[PDB]
Amino acid sequence: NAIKLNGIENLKVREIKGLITAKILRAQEMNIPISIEIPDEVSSINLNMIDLSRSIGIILDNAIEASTEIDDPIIRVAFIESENSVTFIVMNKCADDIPRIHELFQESFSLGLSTLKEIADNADNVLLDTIIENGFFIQKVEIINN
Amino acid sequence: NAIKLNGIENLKVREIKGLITAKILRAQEMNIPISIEIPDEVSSINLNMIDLSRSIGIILDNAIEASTEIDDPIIRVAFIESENSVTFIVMNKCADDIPRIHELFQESFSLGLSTLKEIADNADNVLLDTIIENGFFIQKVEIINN
Repeated sequence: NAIKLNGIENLKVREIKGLITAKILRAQEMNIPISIEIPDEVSSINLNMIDLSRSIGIILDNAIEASTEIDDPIIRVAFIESENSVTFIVMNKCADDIPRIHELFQESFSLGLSTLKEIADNADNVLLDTIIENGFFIQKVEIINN
Repeated sequence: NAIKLNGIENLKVREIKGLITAKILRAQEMNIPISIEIPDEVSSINLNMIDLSRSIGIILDNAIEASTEIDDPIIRVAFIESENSVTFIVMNKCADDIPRIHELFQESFSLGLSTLKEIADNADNVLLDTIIENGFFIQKVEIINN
């Protein structure tokens, strides 16, 4: 195993805990090191449980799937509290394997990234970003409080 | 879609709700009808969140995977409250496709059924059963209160 715990107790949205636990253990089943970083307390997220669960599941599954052909994989998972939002961020090491990320897009839009996009498009408080940066694939959902 | 809701509001263990929701929607993504039956209120289960989440995830994934080659699939999911226990039951239609169930066992023991067995073996209040009956594969975890 390799699981780094960095504020797990700060996640106080109970309904997604089992989901996150299950995905983290799946990552481990497949020998992918995983980091969970929650710097501040997160006691509510302004997105309904259905879309929040689905988005978290898809994003973590994307990161796991994208990490299986990688030599020295790692997944970082974060929930970041801002003044007016909560951001869920997952990064996986893709190194130079851009084709793997392209494959993700190909499959989803030829129900992973497409479901995710549909949730974000239908919710005015939800911003979705996808970024390749410094050898990591980054999936980011910011969920605005107002 | 096809999701039959039969006591969803009776599940009051919040920590596994997102997990169950995510798996149900995955089943739907793959065009598998799903029934959720919770006849009585379930406000606690005497198994820690880690093993409970993992077991639910594995069992639902098993049922989904075992349903993909089936002509007219269906998954039934139940939480049953007894005097001294809670039973989590998942049934999927396997019809005559016993080889598919055999494949499940082959793969797990050559981390699905094996992880599940390990959880049950290590917990004296946890009983695991696996049954092929009337064209359904039935996975059953009874979790004793005492």
